[PDB]
Amino acid sequence: PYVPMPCMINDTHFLLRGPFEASWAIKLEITDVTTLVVDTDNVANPTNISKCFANNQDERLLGFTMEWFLSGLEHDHHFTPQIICGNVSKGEVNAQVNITMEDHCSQVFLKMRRIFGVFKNPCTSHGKQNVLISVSNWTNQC
Ligand SMILES: *[C@@H]1O[C@H](CO)[C@@H](O[C@@H]2O[C@H](CO)[C@@H](O)[C@H](O)[C@H]2NC(C)=O)[C@H](O)[C@H]1NC(C)=O
Ligand SMILES: *[C@@H]1O[C@H](CO)[C@@H](O[C@@H]2O[C@H](CO)[C@@H](O)[C@H](O)[C@H]2NC(C)=O)[C@H](O)[C@H]1NC(C)=O
Ligand SMILES: [Sm+3]
Ligand SMILES: [Sm+3]
Ligand SMILES: [Sm+3]
Repeated sequence: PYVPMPCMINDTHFLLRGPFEASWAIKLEITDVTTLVVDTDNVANPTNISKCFANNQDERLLGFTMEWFLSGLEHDHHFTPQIICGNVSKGEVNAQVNITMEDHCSQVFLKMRRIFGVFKNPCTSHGKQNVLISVSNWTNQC
């Protein structure tokens, strides 16, 4: 009752409400579109992941909600999908994670299945596919 609240809009779209009935939620979209590109300072990793969400001081529990979400997968050095931080100042998502690799994808699905419940396995999809991560308002969608 005081922990992050998972919400599954549909197979592609997921929300994770912040603790204590937070007005915000970490949004996750599974998509085959890439909106971000590698730069010197924009690339992060699951241990670096907390760094991508530096925009807002108002909602400080965002970084915790992420370490909670990674489920200790930053400690699995075989879990190494490409993560690219986004420049929110220029209207782009906080991070895109390339989950095209099959073992990363099955390892991401297994974590999201226990969290969000059963939904369609995106690893059956072919070719490029990403998880896009950004912040949104919570509107009691679930
Ligand atoms: C899951 O729900 C989202 C919205 O909650 C749908 O997003 C729409 O996606 C279509 C493209 O397929 C766009 O044309 C719409 O503008 C989007 N609407 C919104 C509100 O984002 C998404 O389509 C749904 N998933 C599926 C498979 O239909
Ligand atoms: C977290 O990411 C930063 C950049 O986003 C990494 O910084 C550089 O990473 C490259 C290769 O990843 C190294 O060759 C540089 O020496 C790093 N520079 C600095 C100042 O760190 C950073 O290493 C990552 N954190 C890690 C790997 O613990
Ligand atoms: Sm803010
Ligand atoms: Sm907060
Ligand atoms: Sm090893």
